Amino acid sequence: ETLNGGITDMLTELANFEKNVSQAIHKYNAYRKAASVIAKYPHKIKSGAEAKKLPGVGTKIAEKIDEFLATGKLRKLEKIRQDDTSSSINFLTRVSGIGPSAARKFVDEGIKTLEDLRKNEDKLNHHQRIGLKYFGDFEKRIPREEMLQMQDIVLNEVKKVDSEYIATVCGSFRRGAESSGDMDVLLTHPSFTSESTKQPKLLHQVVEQLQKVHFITDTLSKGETKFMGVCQLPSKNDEKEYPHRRIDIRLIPKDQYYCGVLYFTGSDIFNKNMRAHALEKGFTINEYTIRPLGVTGVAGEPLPVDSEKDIFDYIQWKYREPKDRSE
DNA sequence: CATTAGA
DNA sequence: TCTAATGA
Ligand SMILES: [Mn+2]
Ligand SMILES: [Mn+2]
Ligand code: NA
Ligand code: NA
Repeated sequence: ETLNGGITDMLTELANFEKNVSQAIHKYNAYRKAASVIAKYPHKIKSGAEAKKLPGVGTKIAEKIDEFLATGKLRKLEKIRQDDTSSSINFLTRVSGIGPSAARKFVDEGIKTLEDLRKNEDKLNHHQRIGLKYFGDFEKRIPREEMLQMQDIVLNEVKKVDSEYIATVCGSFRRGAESSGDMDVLLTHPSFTSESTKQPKLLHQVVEQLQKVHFITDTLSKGETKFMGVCQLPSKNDEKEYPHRRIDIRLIPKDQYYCGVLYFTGSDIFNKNMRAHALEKGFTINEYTIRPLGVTGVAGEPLPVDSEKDIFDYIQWKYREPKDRSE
């Protein structure tokens, strides 16, 4: 956590680089189990060899470790860090919709800068166009103060359309968060569950309304169950307009709402921990259900959930408020 | 790990 | 159809 820190750190620098600038999934995969491993190690690693003893760590990485130990640096990281090509690939990648592969390609063509990307808006798909469009607005955190107004709105229109819709703004906002990166609304309806062969309109009506009133101003992708876009708060009485924000809305078979909600509410760790616990408790938990366990090794048979509680109750735990699902 | 865009 | 990019 702090003992092997630089180690795992330089290791991640490395991995990350293989995978993005290079297309070496393998080495990239190497650097990672290793970092995964040197991370678990309970002692200060003093040299390659000591590390080396570890599974995943070979001679190549061990060699990195010595130089890194002997000098608080590494040439390859120093070389990479300098590499404009590589820098470039790193940066483009930030644009929403630009992945490594495309990052690679643009570079090839010679588009390294934001402005490059601009003179070439033609070569970008819609997603990336939008990503290019709100580049600044997307990199900003979402002050809670705003999350509240946004949530306020989404809720209202939702209710305005069907009275029967249930919405929940999940995420860190759900958990207290002073700010968030985007907004995740999970939604469901009574007339939509595991069986009852869809009703795409469910998602659609809603998107439509939010759009109607000008909440959503752009579409990243809209399927029949996962809508992904951009919203904005009505930029009041001038002088101050609101930054463009990412928003995701996803339909959920009401019969799996709570699990889902439970899940996306997080945090990553409270989750795992809870998950690890349901296990002992003779259970199973994933983003949609909770199945009681069985001795033959495994079992199925989805228990009925009516609220975050049922789940809690199942694994016989203390209801933990969102605020405290921190870990 | 599953969902959408695109080509 | 597959391959990319988001997500969480
Ligand atoms: Mn989120
Ligand atoms: Mn999101
Ligand atoms: Na080894
Ligand atoms: Na990106």
